[PDB]
Amino acid sequence: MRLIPLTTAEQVGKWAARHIVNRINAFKPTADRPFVLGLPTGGTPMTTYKALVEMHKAGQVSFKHVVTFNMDEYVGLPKEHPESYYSFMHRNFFDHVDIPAENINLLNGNAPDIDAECRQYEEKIRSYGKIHLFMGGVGNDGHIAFNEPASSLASRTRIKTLTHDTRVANSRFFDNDVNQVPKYALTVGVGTLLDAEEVMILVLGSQKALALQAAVEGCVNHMWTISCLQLHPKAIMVCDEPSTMELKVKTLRYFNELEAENIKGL
Amino acid sequence: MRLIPLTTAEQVGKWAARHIVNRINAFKPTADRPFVLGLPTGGTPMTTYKALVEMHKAGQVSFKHVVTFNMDEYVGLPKEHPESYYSFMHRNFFDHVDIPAENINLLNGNAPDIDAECRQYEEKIRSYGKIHLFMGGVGNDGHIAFNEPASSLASRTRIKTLTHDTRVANSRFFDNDVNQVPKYALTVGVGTLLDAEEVMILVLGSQKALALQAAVEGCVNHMWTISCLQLHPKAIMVCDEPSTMELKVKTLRYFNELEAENIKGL
Amino acid sequence: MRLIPLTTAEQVGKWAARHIVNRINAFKPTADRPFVLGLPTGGTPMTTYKALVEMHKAGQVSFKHVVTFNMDEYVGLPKEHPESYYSFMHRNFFDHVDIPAENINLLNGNAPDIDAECRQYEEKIRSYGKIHLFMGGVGNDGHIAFNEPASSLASRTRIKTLTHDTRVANSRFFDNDVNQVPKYALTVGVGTLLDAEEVMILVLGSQKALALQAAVEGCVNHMWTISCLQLHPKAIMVCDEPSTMELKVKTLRYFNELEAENIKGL
Amino acid sequence: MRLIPLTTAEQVGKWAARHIVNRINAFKPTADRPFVLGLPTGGTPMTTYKALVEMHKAGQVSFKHVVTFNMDEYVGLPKEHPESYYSFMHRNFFDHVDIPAENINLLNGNAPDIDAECRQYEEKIRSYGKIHLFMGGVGNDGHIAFNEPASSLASRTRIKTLTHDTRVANSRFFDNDVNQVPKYALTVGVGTLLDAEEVMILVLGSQKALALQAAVEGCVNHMWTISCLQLHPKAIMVCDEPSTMELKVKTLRYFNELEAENIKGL
Amino acid sequence: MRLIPLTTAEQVGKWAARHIVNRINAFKPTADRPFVLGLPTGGTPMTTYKALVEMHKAGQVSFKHVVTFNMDEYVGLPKEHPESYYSFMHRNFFDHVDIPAENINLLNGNAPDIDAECRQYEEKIRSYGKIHLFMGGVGNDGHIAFNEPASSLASRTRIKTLTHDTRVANSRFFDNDVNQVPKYALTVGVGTLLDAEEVMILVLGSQKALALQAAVEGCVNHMWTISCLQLHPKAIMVCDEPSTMELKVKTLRYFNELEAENIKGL
Amino acid sequence: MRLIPLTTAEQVGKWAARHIVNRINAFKPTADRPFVLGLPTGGTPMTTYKALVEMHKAGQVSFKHVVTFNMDEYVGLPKEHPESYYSFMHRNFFDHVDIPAENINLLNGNAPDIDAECRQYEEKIRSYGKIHLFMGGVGNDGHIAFNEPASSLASRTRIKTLTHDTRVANSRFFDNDVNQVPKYALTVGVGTLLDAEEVMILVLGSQKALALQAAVEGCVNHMWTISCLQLHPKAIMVCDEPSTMELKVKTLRYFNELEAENIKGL
Repeated sequence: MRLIPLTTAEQVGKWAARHIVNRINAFKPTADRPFVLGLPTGGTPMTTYKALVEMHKAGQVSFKHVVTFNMDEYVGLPKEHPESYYSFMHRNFFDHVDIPAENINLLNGNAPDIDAECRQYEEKIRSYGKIHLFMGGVGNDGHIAFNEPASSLASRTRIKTLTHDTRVANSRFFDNDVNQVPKYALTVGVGTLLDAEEVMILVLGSQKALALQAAVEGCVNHMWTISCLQLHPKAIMVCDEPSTMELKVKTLRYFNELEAENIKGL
Repeated sequence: MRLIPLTTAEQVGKWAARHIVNRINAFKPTADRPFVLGLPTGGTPMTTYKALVEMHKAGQVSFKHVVTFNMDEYVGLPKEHPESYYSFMHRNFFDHVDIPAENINLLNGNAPDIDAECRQYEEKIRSYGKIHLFMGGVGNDGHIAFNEPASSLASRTRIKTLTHDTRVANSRFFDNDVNQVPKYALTVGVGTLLDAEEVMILVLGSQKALALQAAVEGCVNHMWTISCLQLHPKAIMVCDEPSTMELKVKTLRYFNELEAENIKGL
Repeated sequence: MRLIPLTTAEQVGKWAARHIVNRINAFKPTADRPFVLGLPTGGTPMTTYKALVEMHKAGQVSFKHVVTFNMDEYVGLPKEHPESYYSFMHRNFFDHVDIPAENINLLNGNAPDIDAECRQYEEKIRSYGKIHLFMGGVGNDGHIAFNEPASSLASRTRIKTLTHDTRVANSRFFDNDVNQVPKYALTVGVGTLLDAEEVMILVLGSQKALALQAAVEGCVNHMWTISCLQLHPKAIMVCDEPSTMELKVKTLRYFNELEAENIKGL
Repeated sequence: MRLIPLTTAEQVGKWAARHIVNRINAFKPTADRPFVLGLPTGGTPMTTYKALVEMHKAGQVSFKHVVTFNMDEYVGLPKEHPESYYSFMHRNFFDHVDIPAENINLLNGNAPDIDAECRQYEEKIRSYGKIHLFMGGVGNDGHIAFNEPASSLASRTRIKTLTHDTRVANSRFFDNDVNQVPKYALTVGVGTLLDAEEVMILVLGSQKALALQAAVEGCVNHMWTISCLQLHPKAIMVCDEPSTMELKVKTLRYFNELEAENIKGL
Repeated sequence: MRLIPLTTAEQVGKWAARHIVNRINAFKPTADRPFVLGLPTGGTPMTTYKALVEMHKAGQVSFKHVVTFNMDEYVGLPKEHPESYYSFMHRNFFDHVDIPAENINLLNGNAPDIDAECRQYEEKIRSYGKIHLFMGGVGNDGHIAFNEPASSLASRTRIKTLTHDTRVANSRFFDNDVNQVPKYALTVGVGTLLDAEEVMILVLGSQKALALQAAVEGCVNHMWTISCLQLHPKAIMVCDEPSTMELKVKTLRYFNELEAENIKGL
Repeated sequence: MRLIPLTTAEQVGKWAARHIVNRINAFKPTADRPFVLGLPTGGTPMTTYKALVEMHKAGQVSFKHVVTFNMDEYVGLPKEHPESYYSFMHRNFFDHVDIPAENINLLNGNAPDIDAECRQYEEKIRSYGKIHLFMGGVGNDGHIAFNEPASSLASRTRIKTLTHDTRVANSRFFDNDVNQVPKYALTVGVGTLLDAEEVMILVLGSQKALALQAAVEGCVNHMWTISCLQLHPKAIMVCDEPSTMELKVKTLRYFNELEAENIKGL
């Protein structure tokens, strides 16, 4: 597991964007063999999307042959509603890059049959074989996407009933009212994420210091889902300074030395 | 991993029996595609066997197309001896249901060649492909069946030398004398159990509070075998109130909320 | 996971040598189906190599059909240099046994193309299918071979930049000067080692007491690589008395009882 | 150390008020031998002050011979300013009871010489000999009054520079602006509090669950000041349900049994 | 804190008896300046009483000028009843030594006024000034005498309501029935014990392994009363082999080395 | 407890020297009321002695009315032998300051009667009343001076048998041979040190990182003597950067903020 200790969210976004670009460029994707990317929404990936767009505009990457799959979406929310994950993705990324509409995959929060929607999403992924790089964030309690703590490591895409924690946490985008925020969400499972070839988690802010600690220093246990990434063949955590508060000084010094050659240009 | 927090052994048995029945009924087993069930003996499963028999008698399930495999048996003990696992199973379950003798699998504690007995037991399982649901109990130190702590997660059916702890623990059924209780037992391995599609552990009594804690809150480690179930795709722990003594109040409150919709009828 | 608690390095070497011999002899290797052995260098395996040579000389084993693969080698060091791992292996083992030169595999610290060297080493292993028994030692921080802590469980053979800890640790063989000891080493990965059918780790000395504790009593976590052996189907730790300092009295008493029948002749 | 596990803040206040009243009434204070009470401000003691006032109005206690000492006060804030601790105490307690102005002791946030103010406050206490019962609350990190974590157990009344945590935490009373809230506060020390004959801490809310755990289950350590109360001859913690989230089920069950006879009338 | 690691209960009793004798003999007690000894009842001190009696009979000590105070006694039980602590002490110790009846102090389980009984017991102790050596045992949960866990370190002699754990634990002496064993007991407090000049705790049996660990290796905390002895100026723990099961090998090796010169004659 | 986080040994020495000087100067010692200072030997205090001498030479302090007491001395070693603590103190401090010979107190490693020597040393201290400031270092296992781990918090000056760890640790000053270094040493006790009004521990080097952690973050326990300083009214730890390796990033950030105003001039 690699830990990239950086100072700011801005640097995290730049390091992550650069990692995605090098991965694509080394892959040399084509129409027949596209590079599949897993993506999240929310504030965490914001600086990464900004950095990706600039690199694209600088002529460094092309998403012409990149297929994307998003982690989740709100159930029963018009795609057009500004706060849907559909709107977030277009406004923040797709509107500025050369990706074909056929290459974009998003869970239909308004599918007539929800279970068929989730089932097909998984089949869609298997169609391409596997996700090459899945980027995501982490909850304060170490959970992934909308999967609850103690969730099975083999869980798959499904509908989940949101927690009041999340509702209020998300209420601000909805004026600031809690009953406006949806009650259900569609989310990829921990199994879906682990099947990815490479997993890169963005950790920003001191509220995620405990989750970072459980992932890097703690032991493998299902209550802090993030820690199971220790068993993943290729996982990377990229973090800012405030999120390192709970790590031992020596842990932080170790990773800084180990990755010293990999953290400049940011 | 799911934890079903209940109050009494009676409720545990009812919840478990109902889970087994729904699993069978949804499976729709036939002579060509039977539902394979793994089962334990002892006091722990007593209320579950009672509840299963009543549901069968109420016309809710039929074991006509269910194949069973038991976890263990005493070595060198006449099947006919009341305290053999053979007698326990018939007296407590088989004598009251419609299962064919051909569908019952029990380790022959009196096999001429013990190693061939264990080897064939494993082959027998693979014949059907896999066990769909393996129900079991847990030792006070977190061990499974007769497998010792620190046992390999890939261990298979084999003969084991019983521990004085177990001998005296089991001496009561044998008048109350320790040299009456057998010295060897045949037991499925931790690998056999983990290969099951779904694993459901019954946890009853405060003497199992430490094992419950290691399984739910603790980290993955081979000394408390039960904790390795955290890596299982589909594991369920069903417990009574006394067994929750070592859990944090919030842990118990979390699972109660999460499974609140799944614990009534008991 | 088995733990063989012994008193001296001499006994450890004898127990280990005997285990390797019984494994080979039971395997009955031939030219078409050789027994593949993974091996380490350094002081740790010294008593094992001595014991192996004596058994061979006593006519108990033949390495005619044994293929060996070593864990590592110094980069840019003449095979002929006494301190190379090549010289260590010949001087300490190969010079005294009947193994064909074609059956010996060692990483070429002087390969023209280092990455091709590592890649081919892995292909070479897969050629034979798998390593039947990989013997190794453990670092004070629980690391394996030259793999760093937090290394992926799927890491493969590659070049690694040595740590000053190791340089000075190894400086004595090089007069006692640190700039004489190489800067790079080729090493098998944690994945290479875990793919072995059986893994046997030799733990000698009190400086390894913390690593022994993390492996036996601790929980599974990527910082102490050695602990991941808890998930291995067939792992064995063989240790001397000084290395048990951090274990609980009951842990040591447990394994002594469990392996009591397996520790005499030493 | 006693722990009184209750459900609501309302019950906590009633239990605490009743404890203070019984203590006074059993003491039988006079003008020459008054009962000295230590008191806090803030939301935590609100239900206790309400309950005390009702008991007084019901004719159950008289504060005619009770001397009070408050834990802290804002520096450079007009006594008259509604948010001063002076105003809080009068508005919430003194305005409704029969206590003489001569019996009220509050730190003068506007003393000409601050160090003389603190010194005299301590002398004032020693004048009466000792505080018979000091009631207080606890910070989320286990700190007492305005004393920082790792503060000496012998610290005395002094001026402290408030922490931004506290400023914003307290900003709401000041419109909701942070630069309105004072920068300095006068506070009794941990030594002052420990010298009291009996110490009763009110713990309300889940944000104090970690502090409650450190005090009841944790070990004695200066980082969680509250835990040092384990060495106090007579300490009592009174808590509501949300604050028990981090305790073990058995801990909560133990204290409920032990104090079962002492928690009804609330 | 000293830990005397021995093998058998017999050796523990001999070491303890010898320690008490040397303490008395070095003290040179007289009628005006007697040596005050605190003592316990139960199986734990049995081998010590046996050894003391033999030394006395061998002419090595005289209890002519030794005043004793016992830790507890059953409430409402005839002194004459064989199972009273009064009968235990006479039958097991006093009947065989030269101690004056005036020098024996035992709590009167049948005092007309229980609170006066406890109060006077404390005054009696203070009369002599202090207890020079208080010997006692330890509960499985680390508690002292009949004091509950979390009891104040300043608690004094008082009446306590026995716990069903203790009742059944003690039921055997009363035929084997639980409702025969008293409901109340008089016990010295943790404060009474800590005021002693020297405290010596006898730890026998594996059921006390956790208490031994909490006292020697654990941190100071009020839940395991025994651990507070770490703050005592002169405390000694004397133990047999089974009680060391939870200590680290190095801890046991340390104390064995440190006290090696002090453990022979046993 | 204060923790002063600095970078170098040089800064530690400067901060410490300045603290001692301000303490003396504020005290205004006279012949009738001298300032009593406790002092250690070894490499740890070297930079502090250097800084003290410079301040004295700069005319900032005078030791004319300062009485000193050293922590220890080697038994049976000529005062004149360069490696005695007597020679260390004169060569490194006394030879450069204005302290009267009558004001220097050192344990006589060659006293005719060792026990009388220790007894008188304690009486000598009590003569002056108390030590105002005792400076010392800390062992890798948290021990103080030559007091062993688990030593009583009330231990007093006495003779101690040195540990091979210490012998070899100290062998370098004696050519590099271990049998040259003395077998016994006289040392002040943990009680002697705790009676001081203020205690300041110098922590230098990564080998003391575990001891620093036990003292700052750990809980109070007698195995790491240094941790008992948490109960001291006025203790200060001054450390360099390498010694902070085991602390949490937030702990180090906390103390840096808290003492930010107190660490410049160094």
